[PDB]
Amino acid sequence: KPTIAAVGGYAMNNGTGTTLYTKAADTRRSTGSTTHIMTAKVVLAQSNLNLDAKVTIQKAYSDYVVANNASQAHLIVGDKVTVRQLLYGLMLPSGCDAAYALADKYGSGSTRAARVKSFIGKMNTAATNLGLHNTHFDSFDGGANYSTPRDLTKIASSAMKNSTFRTVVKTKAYTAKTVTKTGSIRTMDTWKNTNGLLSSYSGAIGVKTGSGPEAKYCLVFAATRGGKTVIGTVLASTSIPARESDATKIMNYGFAL
Ligand SMILES: [Cl-]
Ligand code: NA
Repeated sequence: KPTIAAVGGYAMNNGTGTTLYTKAADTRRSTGSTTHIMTAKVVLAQSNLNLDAKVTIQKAYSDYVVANNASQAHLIVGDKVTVRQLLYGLMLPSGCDAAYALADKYGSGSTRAARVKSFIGKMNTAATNLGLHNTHFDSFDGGANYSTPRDLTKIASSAMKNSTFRTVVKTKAYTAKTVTKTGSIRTMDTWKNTNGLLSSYSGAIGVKTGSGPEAKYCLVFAATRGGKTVIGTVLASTSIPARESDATKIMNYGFAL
């Protein structure tokens, strides 16, 4: 059994559900940007989902990232961006502006505030339907926003059942071509997936990085080797390189078990 820096860790065989590794696997901690996983999951499960539906980037999404020093996809105010493009913006560069846009689009309500609240409600309902008990969301991008290595792994496993989600999280780079106010096509700066495992770990296929002042360095990981898929989560590691290493050790351990 490997030693990891993270104070929370968990891994299982995605196909069988069998646990492969645990470390305070059911201890509630802050999730940071790993919350984006649930946001993507909820969006992809919407009955009225249209990946090609366009959303206009509101001034509010931009002001929000600045006011909260949040990670962003650099969405330009006035631009028309599709739900698909927003999903890449959410999962690769950890775009909280993309998260805001998606919550605004799929939440139910007459105001942005009402729709954001409704969307967060859907996130909690989603956790409930998964039979989770140690997860609560109070945001769409990450004290009332917490989870555990086990719960987050279950959430990710559920999301991975969607082919679109799988396609997005295994993508290393994506360049969105958005529609300008004048109707022209803008080639945005390329988005790179913040998950270094995609390039450092052979067989890596997901899932999502996360960080925060309270959550520290987190990472939900997945990889396939020899027809076996290991999926897991590390919470509160000490650095970006440390979280990547923690995940690498856990997956290597899980594959060798
Ligand atoms: Cl991060
Ligand atoms: Na992140």
